[PDB]
Amino acid sequence: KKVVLSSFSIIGDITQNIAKDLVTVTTLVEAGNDSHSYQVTSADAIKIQNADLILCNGLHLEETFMKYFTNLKKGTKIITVTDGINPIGVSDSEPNPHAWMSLTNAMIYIENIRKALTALDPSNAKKYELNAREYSEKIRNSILPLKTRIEKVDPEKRWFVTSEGCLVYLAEDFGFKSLYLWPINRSPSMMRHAINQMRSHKIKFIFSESTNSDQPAKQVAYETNASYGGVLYVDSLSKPDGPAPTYLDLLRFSLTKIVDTLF
Ligand SMILES: [Mn+2]
Repeated sequence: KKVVLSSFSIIGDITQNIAKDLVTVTTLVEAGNDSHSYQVTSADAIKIQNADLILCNGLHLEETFMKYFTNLKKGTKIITVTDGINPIGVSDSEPNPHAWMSLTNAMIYIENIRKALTALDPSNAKKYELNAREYSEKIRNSILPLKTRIEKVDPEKRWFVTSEGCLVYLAEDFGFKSLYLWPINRSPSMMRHAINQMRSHKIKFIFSESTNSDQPAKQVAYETNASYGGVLYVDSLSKPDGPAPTYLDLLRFSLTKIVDTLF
């Protein structure tokens, strides 16, 4: 039985829905850790040796631990599952890694993982084909109604404001503008800028996220006369009893919370 190692929980969950136990799906940065601050362990090196295929986000998400993907099993490839996604920069600059926060991009992650699994395990092509389409429609069925309601927002309430720049791909996909305090899980000028921008556009809400502090968002809410919108799930699946234990649940939770704020 082949073993497919995903770099973090969001990719591991997508892969599990495409492979459904045809392969063993493992995860390096488990739910609760972010990629942004992950220490590769000895036991992790075992997961890395056992991998027949390694699925990374790319867009520099794994930059600090790419050096551990070395001395690999012969024949083991590293596949970047964001292939085909036009990068959004962090400033000409380093890419923003959060491409999975997008309904369009969900379909591209699924397609790239379907393609990689099928090249790895061609005798199950028909099953990965079927599973990928079923899962793409599951995502569409849950998420498209959220998109539909949020597209009703008045064109000057079209702002997603967060702490980390975790929604830039969502903004691009749905036609909104972004504002945030720092691109990747911090600087005084970016905070000053967000405060100014919120005041000039009369922005009503700012969120924080499940792996970072709520204090800068609450502070900005105060200074701008906006409201703190609460916590979004964007960088990691929640624990099993939390609200975002799967990638579908994560998109559904965070987009629900955004749309519920904008109306
Ligand atoms: Mn992040």
